[PDB]
Amino acid sequence: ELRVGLEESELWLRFKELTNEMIVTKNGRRMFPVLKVNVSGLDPNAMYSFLLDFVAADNHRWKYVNGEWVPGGKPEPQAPSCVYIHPDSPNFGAHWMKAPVSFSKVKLTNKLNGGGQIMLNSLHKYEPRIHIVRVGGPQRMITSHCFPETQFIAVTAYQNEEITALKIKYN
Ligand SMILES: C1CC(Cc2nc(C3CC3)no2)CCN1
Repeated sequence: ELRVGLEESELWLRFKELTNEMIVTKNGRRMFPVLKVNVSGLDPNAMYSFLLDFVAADNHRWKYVNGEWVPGGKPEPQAPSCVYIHPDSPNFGAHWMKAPVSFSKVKLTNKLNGGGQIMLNSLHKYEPRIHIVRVGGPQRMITSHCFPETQFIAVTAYQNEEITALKIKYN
């Protein structure tokens, strides 16, 4: 059976207990922590691409009100995010299983951009999700996995100073 695991869940859970925030810029900002995934149960000889997207966890705008994140009352439908292709893609199962798959180069933006960068809505809450796409073979297949531990709110600047502190302490 194909098994997908979060590397450094310990650390992600410290960010999650505070409500995690990720900066978005016009040019795009890399994530900290970086999403790293442990994968086993691939066919070492089969071909795969690793895709990353961000699900809008709810339909609301969030605001940091008197030291606490609170959702607005005017939900809007959220269009799905674009997909980031892991730059090692396409690659053999053996490649993907030999070390954690690290999405260190994805950049989060707030502006429709040349590409590479993934556009998010500021002050929305996101749940990172990967797709493992078996390619080249006759039987195309997709396995998807969400990472609740890695939920964050997209922000143009950190609201919760405890997040600011954690980000520096562990970088
Ligand atoms: C150029 C190359 C890239 C190749 C590609 N992979 C996929 C699916 C299997 C993951 N679709 O296209 C397309 C975007 N930029």
